[PDB]
Amino acid sequence: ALSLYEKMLHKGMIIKNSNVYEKIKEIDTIIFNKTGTLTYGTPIVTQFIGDSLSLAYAASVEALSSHPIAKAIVKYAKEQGVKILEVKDFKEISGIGVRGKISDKIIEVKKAENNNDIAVYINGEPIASFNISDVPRPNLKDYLEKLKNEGLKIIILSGDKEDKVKELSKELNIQEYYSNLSPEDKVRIIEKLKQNGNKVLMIGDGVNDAAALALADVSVAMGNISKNVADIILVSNDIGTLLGLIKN
Ligand SMILES: C[C@H](OP(=O)(O)OP(=O)(O)OP(=O)(O)OC[C@H]1O[C@@H](n2cnc3c(N)ncnc32)[C@H](O)[C@@H]1O)c1ccccc1[N+](=O)[O-]
Repeated sequence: ALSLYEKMLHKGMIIKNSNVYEKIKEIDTIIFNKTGTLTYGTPIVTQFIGDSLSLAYAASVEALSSHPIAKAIVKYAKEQGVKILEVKDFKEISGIGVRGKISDKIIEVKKAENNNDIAVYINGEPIASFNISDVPRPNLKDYLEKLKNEGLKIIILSGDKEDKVKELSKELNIQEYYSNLSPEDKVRIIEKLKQNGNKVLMIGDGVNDAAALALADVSVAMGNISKNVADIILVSNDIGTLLGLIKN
């Protein structure tokens, strides 16, 4: 025989406190933080509008960053045959975009307004754009089974726009989702849910959900260290494990 700790570990789960076992039997609500749980959390370019010079200019600035956006753009550009050019006065204004200088021209890359995600400026003039997406995880949910495993209420939280969340949502038979949320919004939703009856299990990663996870009745964090908050760490990185955990 092994400890119950040893048995959970063998299954793909690290139990950060032995008190979680009794706590889960009471759970009535499952909340997914979209990015990194229902998706791989890996951005990919789905469309570029502009010509090959603009593409080279934007790529050559993004190369000096480590942002996941930067890496995707640079990856796409080399696949199109772009050669990376020498940049100066680089600057990555955290939380907005990036910038640099080439052949006397000033190049900025940042968030775009209407129907695109990212925009490229040359000396103040907008001349090209990108659309960027995540990838949904292979399997899917016998989410019915989740809605069978008990009478479980299921909810999706996302920072993305209404039609990207709604698409994924309808894709998977989940009618309750909230789009466009700030980190502080998610905290407000969890507080209201607890304040009127519900016992909440929440799955997230390590980003704009640290505070939300700390507030839930039972927290689950992805393996992708000192995972601080969570009751349970899914080293498996496979959502099927806990899916199995739910039923007990
Ligand atoms: C990262 C991503 O999206 P996210 O999570 O929303 O972005 P975030 O990590 O919160 O970045 P912040 O909130 O610090 O930057 C604010 C805004 O300035 C722009 N921006 C920021 N940095 C840059 C840059 N180096 N170059 C161009 N634009 C930028 C950019 O438009 C950004 O929205 C992502 C990550 C994982 C999976 C899937 C995806 N995905 O989107 O598919």
